[PDB]
Amino acid sequence: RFHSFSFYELKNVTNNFDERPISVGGNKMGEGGFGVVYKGYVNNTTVAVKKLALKQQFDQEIKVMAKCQHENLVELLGFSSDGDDLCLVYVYMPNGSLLDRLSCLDGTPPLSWHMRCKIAQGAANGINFLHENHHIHRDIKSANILLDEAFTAKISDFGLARAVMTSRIVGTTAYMAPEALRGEITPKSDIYSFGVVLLEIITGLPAVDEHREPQLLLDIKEEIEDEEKTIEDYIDKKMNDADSTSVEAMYSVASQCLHEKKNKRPDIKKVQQLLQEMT
Ligand SMILES: CN1C(=O)C[C@H]2CN([C@H]3CC[C@H](Nc4ncnc5[nH]cc(C6CCOCC6)c45)CC3)CC[C@H]21
Repeated sequence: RFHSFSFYELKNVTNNFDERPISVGGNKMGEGGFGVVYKGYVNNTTVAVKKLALKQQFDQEIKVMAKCQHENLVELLGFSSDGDDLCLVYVYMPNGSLLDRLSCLDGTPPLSWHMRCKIAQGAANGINFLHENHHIHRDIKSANILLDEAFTAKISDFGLARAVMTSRIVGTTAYMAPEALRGEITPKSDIYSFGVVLLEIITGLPAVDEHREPQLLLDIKEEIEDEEKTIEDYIDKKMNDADSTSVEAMYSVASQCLHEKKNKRPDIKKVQQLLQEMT
């Protein structure tokens, strides 16, 4: 079960939803398309409060969280629905997202290859649990992979999760599978998106960068296949412990995940198997 918070409780613990960033002495941690994330303090314990700015995504997040409890899934502590505002309270992840850590945001040291392998395994275990419980994430990306006090990967944002076609195409363009951009809902789309995440882990480069050539990361797969370059040329230079064999092993998994034809992609159980064999 989850704790039922009144809107006034979350108003006070976030210092009246202090929209200034943490760095300037505020409570704002960041923002997405569905809401602003604030740092909160409840009984000497730190929390993450997402104020939604939509009701179906609130209900879906609570529904999926109540059904799915796992080491590699972020934990929901509570919620608020009494006001005209909808809030979701989560366990605070001291090491933020995988995207922020790969970009060494706010002076954090680069993640070692060893830590990156454990994160990839953890994230695959998280997706596996969701698929075993007949749930499709629909928005797998490095920004949706959180890191706890031990750098354990925790898949987040189950607002777009589904228990097939759609008229409302949702997700992050740079990570989305071709059929997902076409309106299809399949667990194979989650596999493709995980393949993009694996490329981000190897390269330390975001999936999309408008001031970069090529703009999209999944295009490096084409340069490697056409023998124009190798994965060795793209290995994150911010690592000192990356070995050619295990990097090529993770790239092989990423390449299999990134097959344009959804039926040629491996299932999450096979992805999990190949990532364990890698280490
Ligand atoms: C502008 N920026 C900054 O000032 C710094 C930097 C951080 N930003 C993100 C903001 C949201 C955050 N999320 C969480 N951080 C800690 N503990 C958590 N527990 C549960 C969550 C989520 C919240 C959303 O719903 C799903 C569960 C969470 C991840 C980092 C990225 C951009 C950068």
